[PDB]
Amino acid sequence: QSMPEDLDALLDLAARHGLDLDGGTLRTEEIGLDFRVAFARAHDGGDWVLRLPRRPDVLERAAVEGRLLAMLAPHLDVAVPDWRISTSELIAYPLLPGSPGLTVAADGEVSWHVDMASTVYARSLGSVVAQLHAVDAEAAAATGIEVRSPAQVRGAWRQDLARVGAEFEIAPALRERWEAWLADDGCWPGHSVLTHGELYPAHTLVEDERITAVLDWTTAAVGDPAKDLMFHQVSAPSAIFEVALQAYAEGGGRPWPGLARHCTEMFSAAPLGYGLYALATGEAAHREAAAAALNPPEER
Ligand SMILES: CC[C@H]1OC(=O)[C@H](C)[C@@H](O[C@H]2C[C@@](C)(OC)[C@@H](O)[C@H](C)O2)[C@H](C)[C@@H](O[C@@H]2O[C@H](C)C[C@H](N(C)C)[C@H]2O)[C@](C)(O)C[C@@H](C)CN(C)[C@H](C)[C@@H](O)[C@]1(C)O
Ligand SMILES: CC[C@H]1OC(=O)[C@H](C)[C@@H](O[C@H]2C[C@@](C)(OC)[C@@H](O)[C@H](C)O2)[C@H](C)[C@@H](O[C@@H]2O[C@H](C)C[C@H](N(C)C)[C@H]2O)[C@](C)(O)C[C@@H](C)CN(C)[C@H](C)[C@@H](O)[C@]1(C)O
Ligand SMILES: [Cl-]
Ligand SMILES: [Cl-]
Ligand SMILES: [Cl-]
Ligand SMILES: [Cl-]
Repeated sequence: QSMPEDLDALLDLAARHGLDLDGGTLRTEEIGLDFRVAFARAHDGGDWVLRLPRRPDVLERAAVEGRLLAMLAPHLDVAVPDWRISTSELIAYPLLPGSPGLTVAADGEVSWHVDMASTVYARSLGSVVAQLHAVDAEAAAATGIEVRSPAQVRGAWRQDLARVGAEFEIAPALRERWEAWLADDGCWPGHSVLTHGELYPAHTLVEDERITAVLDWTTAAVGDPAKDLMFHQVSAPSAIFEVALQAYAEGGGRPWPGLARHCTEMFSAAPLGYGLYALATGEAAHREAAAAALNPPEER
């Protein structure tokens, strides 16, 4: 990244919260829509991450995330951020060790740092997800995250299809696929767990193809266990997903026979998530992108 021109203001901000940084090491990532992010070494040599809230309206999501991280860290063997400073103007935590399993460059180039056909990653993922899914769901709920029963998990997808269908044209081929998914009792979970919600390699750190930390916990919710296995299911060979499922069950996870089927159908319903986002933002650019995903053009 880059050396910021407001170095002195950033050092003052950390200093007034008790964090003394070596300004020679300070770099910033400016691309986030909700936070400005800085990395620096402290005077005692430790590496730090700084998150600067851009607007007061991001503080609610940060407060929930902070409560989740505090209660979750004792229950996972892998690392999560340890917020030693959490205020309106600064969130700061030690840099977690390891390298991201997937990085995206400034021009949009995606680079993978672990292969989805790896048995090592498959077993590491299944182990971490079983530990996460074992976390006490009532203590999870007290943090403020959303909570959905198995009944509410299925009903939310049914409602979501209806709401998106009322505001967007949906190609019949996609609508019929998703209706058949929602009608297949074999796909759907019979129990709810604490989930991450976006567990793909960009939100992990890896060492020797094993997960050593999991990041970006804003999507966490009690609900469908498959959400945390679906990205592996759609990207890994089927025998490698089965290695992940075996490690998941070995850790106390309780998969069901149609779980892999469910994962692929669910991933295909991503255009409904785009539609929901557009309706939430109201921004014309998001509505246009969701509309193109919900009603793709014909082949030529
Ligand atoms: C290459 C030269 C630079 O040195 C560095 O950059 C290294 C990271 C490291 O310096 C190198 C190089 C060397 C040869 O010392 C110069 C070596 O003996 C020390 C141990 O690490 C220094 C000692 C860091 O401090 C050490 O950061 C480590 C990550 C952890 C370590 N400790 C806590 C375990 C800690 O002491 C420190 C945090 O910068 C100390 C800080 C108080 C003073 N710095 C601002 C000075 C001025 C540095 O700019 C430097 C000396 O000019
Ligand atoms: C698993 C790998 C893929 O990762 C995914 O599919 C995510 C789960 C997906 O997200 C999925 C799942 C879901 C539920 O988003 C959470 C759905 O709404 C969207 C449409 O697709 C991402 C996060 C979407 O980015 C999200 O777009 C949403 C509309 C809003 C959301 N944020 C702003 C709130 C934003 O992060 C996005 C539109 O794909 C980002 C886009 C710019 C870049 N993609 C094209 C990359 C290359 C992806 O294909 C991927 C990295 O290869
Ligand atoms: Cl951000
Ligand atoms: Cl939230
Ligand atoms: Cl191993
Ligand atoms: Cl869910």
